Order: sequence, then C-alpha cells, then structure tokens
Amino acid sequence: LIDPRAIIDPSARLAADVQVGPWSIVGAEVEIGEGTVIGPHVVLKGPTKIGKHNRIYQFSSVGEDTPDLKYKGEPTRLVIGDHNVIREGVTIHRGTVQDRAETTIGDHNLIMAYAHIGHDSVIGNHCILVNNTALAGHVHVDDWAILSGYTLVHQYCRIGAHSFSGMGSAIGKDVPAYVTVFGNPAEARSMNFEGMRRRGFSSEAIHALRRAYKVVYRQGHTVEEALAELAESAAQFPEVAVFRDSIQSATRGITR
Amino acid sequence: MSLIDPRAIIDPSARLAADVQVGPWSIVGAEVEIGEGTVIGPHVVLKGPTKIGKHNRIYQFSSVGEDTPDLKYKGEPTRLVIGDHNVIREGVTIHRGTVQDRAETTIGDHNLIMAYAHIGHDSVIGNHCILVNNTALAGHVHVDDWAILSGYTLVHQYCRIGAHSFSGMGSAIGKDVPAYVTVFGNPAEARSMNFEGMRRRGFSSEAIHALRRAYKVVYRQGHTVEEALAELAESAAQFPEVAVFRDSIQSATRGITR
Amino acid sequence: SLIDPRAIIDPSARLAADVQVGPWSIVGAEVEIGEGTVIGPHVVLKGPTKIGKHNRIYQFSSVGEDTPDLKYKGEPTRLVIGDHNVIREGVTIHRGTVQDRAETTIGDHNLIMAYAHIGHDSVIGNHCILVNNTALAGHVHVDDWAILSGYTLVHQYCRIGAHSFSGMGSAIGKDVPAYVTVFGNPAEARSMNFEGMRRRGFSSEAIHALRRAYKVVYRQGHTVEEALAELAESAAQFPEVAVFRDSIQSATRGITR
Ligand SMILES: CC(=O)N[C@H]1[C@@H](OP(=O)(O)OP(=O)(O)OC[C@H]2O[C@@H](n3ccc(=O)[nH]c3=O)[C@H](O)[C@@H]2O)O[C@H](CO)[C@@H](O)[C@@H]1O
Ligand SMILES: CC(=O)N[C@H]1[C@@H](OP(=O)(O)OP(=O)(O)OC[C@H]2O[C@@H](n3ccc(=O)[nH]c3=O)[C@H](O)[C@@H]2O)O[C@H](CO)[C@@H](O)[C@@H]1O
Repeated sequence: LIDPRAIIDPSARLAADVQVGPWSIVGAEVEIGEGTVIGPHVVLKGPTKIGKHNRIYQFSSVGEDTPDLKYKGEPTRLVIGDHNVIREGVTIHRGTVQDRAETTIGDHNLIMAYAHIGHDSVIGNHCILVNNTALAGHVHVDDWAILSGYTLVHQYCRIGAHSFSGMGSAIGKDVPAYVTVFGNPAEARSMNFEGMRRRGFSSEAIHALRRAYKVVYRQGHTVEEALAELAESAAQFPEVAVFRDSIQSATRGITR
Repeated sequence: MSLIDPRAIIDPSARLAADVQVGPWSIVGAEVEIGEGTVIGPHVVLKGPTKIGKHNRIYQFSSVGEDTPDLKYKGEPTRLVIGDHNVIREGVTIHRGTVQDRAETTIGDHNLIMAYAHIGHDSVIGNHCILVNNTALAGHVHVDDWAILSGYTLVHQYCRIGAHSFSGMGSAIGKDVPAYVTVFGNPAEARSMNFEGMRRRGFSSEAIHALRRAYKVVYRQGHTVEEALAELAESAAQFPEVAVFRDSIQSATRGITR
Repeated sequence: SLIDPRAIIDPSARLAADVQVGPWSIVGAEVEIGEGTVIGPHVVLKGPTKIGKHNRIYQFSSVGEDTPDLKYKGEPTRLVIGDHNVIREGVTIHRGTVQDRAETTIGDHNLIMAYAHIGHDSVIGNHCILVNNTALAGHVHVDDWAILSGYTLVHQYCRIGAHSFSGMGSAIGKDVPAYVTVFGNPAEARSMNFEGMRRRGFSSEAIHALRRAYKVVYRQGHTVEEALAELAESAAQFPEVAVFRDSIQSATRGITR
C-alpha cells in the first residue's frame, strides 16, 4: 500500500488503507484519511489534514509555506476534505496568522494540473479549477464554481456559487453567484444556465435568476437599489437569495 | 548507447527499442512502447496505451499519456501516439484521447514542446510545430504543420491552428486561426500574415505576395467569407500556399479569428 | 548525512561542506554550490553552473538546463546565481547561448516563486520578486527591486527597470522604465510605484522629482528624444531621476506607454 521508496515521517498519521506511491514524502504533522491515494513524486508538508478518498497526483506540493513575505514560520494549517482530485503539479499553501491560520478545501473538488491555491484561501465543494488557475491568497470560492484554464484571482476576491470564468480571465473583484465572466480585466457576460440545468433547478427559478441578472446589470440601478428590488424574489427563491447574498457580501465591488 | 537506470520502474508489458535511455525515478507504465534512440530523462511519468517513436527527448517532471481529469470522459482503451524527433521539455502534460471523440491524442514529427505546455485530450499536432512555455491546448485542438504558439498561448476546445501561423505571447484563441495568420491578444485578433516565418522557410517572393493579397481579400476588402473564397479560386489554383490558406478558411465551420 | 544518500552527486561537482541536498535530487557535472545553500528533494541541477551561499531551491525545479532556443548547439554556456535567493517549486532556469552572453545571471536576495521561468541569457539583479508563473523569454534584464506579479510575461530582449511593478497577467512586449507600474495585456503604463518607494524609504524629495519626471516622459506629448533632453536637469540633481532617465535612454524595444 505504502511503497517502500516513499518517505513517511514518524509523526505522520495515515489511515489503514492509504496508498502512497514511490518517492513521495509525507512530512511531519500530516494526517491522511481513509481511502486516499498519494501518487508518486508527491511532497506533503504539515500541519495538514487530508480527508477520505482523495487522489493526489505526481509533482504536487501540498502544504508548503507560502513564500509571501508576511509569513514568518508560524505553525499555520491546511485542511482538505473528502473525494477531491488534485492533479499534476498543483501547489497548495498553508495559511497565515494575519487571517485565519488556515487554507481550507472542502469535498468533491477537481483541481487540475498546475493550479495554485494561495495561503488562506477557502474552497467549498464541487468546484472545478481548470489548469493553471491561480488563487493569489485569501480567496473564497463557493460551491460549484468553475474557473477555466489560466484564471487569475486577486487576493481577497470571492467567487460565487455556480459562477464561471472563461479561459484566461483575470479577476480583480468579487464574482456574484451564477455570473459568467471573461477577459483581462474580467467582465460579466451572463449567467451559468448550464450549471443551473446540471443541478435540476426549476424553470421558474432559472427565469427568476434571469430577471435578477437584468436588475443588477442591465437596468442602471445602483447595488443598493438592486438589492431592494431583489428582496422579494430572494424570499420567494433560495436560488435568488444566494445571488442576492453574494452581491451583499461584496463590500469591495462586483465584477461588471 | 542503451541505458535503463535501475531506479526507474519499467512495467513488464512496456516495450523498449534499441538505444532507448530511461533516467532514474521515471515510470514507463504498462502498454507504453518507446521507439529507437528515444531519451527519457529522470522524474518522467509515462502511462499507456501510448506509442512514442524514434529519437524523441522527454525531459523531467513531464506526464505523458495521463487520463484527462474530467471523469465525465471515463472510457477505455484510449491512446496517445507521438512520432519521431520531438523534444518535450520540463513539466509537459499530454493526455490520451477520449472515447467521446477520436480515442487518440496524436503528435507527428520534429515538434518542440516547451516547459509546462499542455496538450489536451484528442488534440492533433502535425510536424515542425513549436509550442512555447505554458501553451495550453484545452482539448480537440488541431495544430497544422510549422505553426508556432508563443508563451502562454491558450487555445479553446475544438479550435484549428493553421499551418505556418503565429500567435503572440499570452494569446487567448477562441476561433480557428487560418494558415499563415498572426494573431495577438486576449481575446486573440488577426493582425497580419506570418511573413517572418515565410521568409525563414524559403517561400518564393511570388507566393508571399499572393498570400499578402489573399489576406486582404479575406479580411480587408469587406467581402463575406463565401465571396472572399470565390475570389481566391484562381490564385489558389496557381499557388499551393494560397490553396492551404483557402482550405483552412473553408473548413472553419466554427468561424475565423478576425 | 547533509547530502541525502538517495541523491546523485556528480564526481566533478564542488559543494561547500555544510550544503544540504534532499533525496532524489541531481547535482550534475560542473555544478558548484556555496555555503549554507539548501537543495530540496526532486531538484535537477545541471552545469556549468555556480550557485552561491545561503540559497534555497525547492522541489521540481530544473536549474542550469540547456535552453530549447534552436540556435543553441550544446556549448558549455553558464548560469551564475548569487546569495540568499529563494527558488520555489517547479522553477526553470536555463543557461546562456554563445550568440549573446554565454551566461544567464542572477544576483542576490531574489524571490522566484513557483513555475517562474528564467530564459537563456537573462540577467536578474538583486532583491527582485518574480511571482508564480512569471516568464522571462530570453535576454531579459531585470534590475534591482522590481516586482513582477503572477503570470507576468516578458518578451525576449525587454528590460524591466529598477523598482518597477507589473500587475498580475501583464504581457510586456516593450521596456518598462524604472519605478513605473504596468498592467494588462498588452501592458500599459499606469503610474509610478509609489507604494514601492515608501516601503524602501525614498525621501519625499526624490518621490516628488520622480512624479515630475513621469509627466515629462508620459504626459506632455514629448518624443523620447525631447523628454530625455528635458530630464537632463533633474537627472543631474537626483540619482533616482538619473536611473529613470538611463532606463529610457537604454531602451532597445521602445518603452511601455
Ligand atoms: C558539459 C557539462 O559540464 N555538463 C553537460 C552534461 O551534464 P551531466 O552529465 O550532468 O547531465 P546528464 O543528464 O548526462 O547526467 C546527470 C547525472 O545523472 C547521472 N545519470 C544519468 C543517466 C542515468 O541513466 N543514470 C544516472 O545516474 C549521471 O551519472 C550524472 O551525474 O550533459 C548535459 C546534456 O546531457 C548538458 O546539459 C550539460 O551542459
Ligand atoms: C524556437 C526558438 O528557437 N526560439 C528562440 C528564438 O525565437 P524567435 O526566432 O521567435 O526569436 P526572434 O526574437 O529572433 O524573432 C524575431 C521576432 O519575430 C517574431 N516571429 C518569430 C517566428 C515566426 O515564425 N514569426 C514571427 O513573427 C518573434 O515573436 C519576434 O518578435 O530566438 C530568440 C532570441 O534569441 C530566443 O529567445 C528563443 O528561445
């Protein structure tokens, strides 16, 4: 199960059926839960917790210190949930005491080759980060978001649930839930209707989300005006409340 | 000249031809065939079913023949075919095909694929292409001969990159690039013909002028595509190069980078 | 040992006595490593290369590899790296070509983050920061204290000026003058790196002279020639304005506007 050419630190803690491939390093204070497969040529550093049934591929560095100059060697953490796939060359950094001391990833995420997850980022569930996506630090990615290849997210931005970014987008402000963005700099285009259909949203919730986009983006209202105008649909539709909530949480502006 | 470092892992079903080298801590997986004289560096992962031809060079930290990660493309067998005299630099990822399309990723001869480049599932690369650092072919991309993609060129799924074309660094390509065309930017826009390339490869003065003219006919005279094509019939019969240009345009159902 | 028994150290390699080398790393022929330097696991080091003192090189890096530049033909070109540099995961640094310097050169105290690329014949000064996936195509000169943010792309032969700043995803095809901030693809000059200047302790007076100099180059409709002439005076009074002026004067590809 554990290749004899792997190095397993004595204070690492592995569940019974964890696999580790040849020439991988599971460093000190690393915990790996049941059914997780660590590939060959993987470096894991702690303190880090990896859950169950994950898959981590060759040339990944998971749990390293951020090279960010404000980190001074504090024992910050990285927590990863269950059923995640972490592909070739992914870098995931642990947190900083200036935020939460913790980088957190949830469950069922797909993190493709050479993606980067900076210190203090928080990823929800069911997200997809396509190749070379970079979260610079303190980035929050809510459930079911899809960021296409080479998407660059600035520090402190929030990516809403079910949002989508086109290839090579450079994101410098929050992306509301469901919004599709493209370009450098990123601009809002429409809504991720395929992601709604993938999740069996009602046709009525979809039409209401279509209106909700118009309210914020196509009617010249201010954010506050838009918020009041959505208030009703938010109460009627949880789907719309998620949209409404992401815009309300965007203290530092939405992508337009 | 053969040297198989004993720290590498070679599957019993892998097939190695004469003069093959494999560096330490590399993995030549099941159903990988490696042709004559090919050099695999250290820290390479090869996964099959994959056929690699002769006199290739594959550098460290490359993953060649992996499955595409979206499990929505489960299926097997799917394959990878790489021809002869290719250079594959550090950290290159090349994925096999999918049963949902052609079941094969294909690379021809004499290509240079630079560090951290990505060749997505079902893509097809011809011969004498250059993919500069971190070029990313998303999937089902066809790159025709002699094309050059500068550093961090991103190509959308299903796009065709024409023979002898050129992309400036950081291009984001969402539509087909006709043969000989130069594109730049995100999103990518057409700027001119790749005259630097045409000169370096020995194109006739006569062919170069006819291509300069044909660019104008497609992009600058305000014709429709379909008109522009009809106007090119006569030049295309006289100049094989103009024919290659015309054909790339004619086979862009997707649309062309304007 | 300090040298992991699973590493490969070439007989011709020269290592100072307290150098550390992790498992499954390669120190190639004619590679020299100075005192206090730590080489991680899974690092490929090739020569002829000289690495200095107290550097740290992380896993999956290839340092001292041949350039893929098709003009390169197997010549013993060099790579020189100074002291107190950090080279993070997956970084690629290629040696020179005989067609230019025969050497790629890096100074001291630089921070080169993951998957950055330093192309053949580049020269990096001191105290630079190259954020993740910054790519220097070749023959790129980066002067001291420059910060290139993530995914900054630098065309071959470009010069990045001292104390300049590029925004995330910048694609730089022209020279960036000293102290200038650039953003976008294609990169555009926005302002000066005032935040940079304050973090390094520049005097109010120098910052003001630099502010005025920016205007002379970017905001008065001067040709380059005319701006240079008009900066002569202030460049004579302030070393920083001279550095600025020199970066404009030495442009081979024109300057970012
Ligand atoms: C002239 C000089 O100073 N160095 C050159 C030399 O480096 P060098 O000989 O270091 O590079 P190699 O890749 O040939 O070998 C690296 C190291 O790995 C070892 N090894 C190699 C293969 C193997 O199967 N098992 C094994 O143990 C060698 O014994 C050596 O110590 O060749 C390289 C091209 O190949 C060039 O880029 C370098 O410029
Ligand atoms: C594949 C290869 O050997 N690359 C090297 C080559 O690049 P390359 O041959 O592209 O470099 P040059 O700077 O000499 O090319 C001149 C200019 O022509 C452009 N151009 C190039 C090719 C083309 O088909 N069409 C075109 O328009 C380039 O973008 C550049 O702006 O020389 C550079 C300068 O020593 C090196 O940094 C590269 O490592």
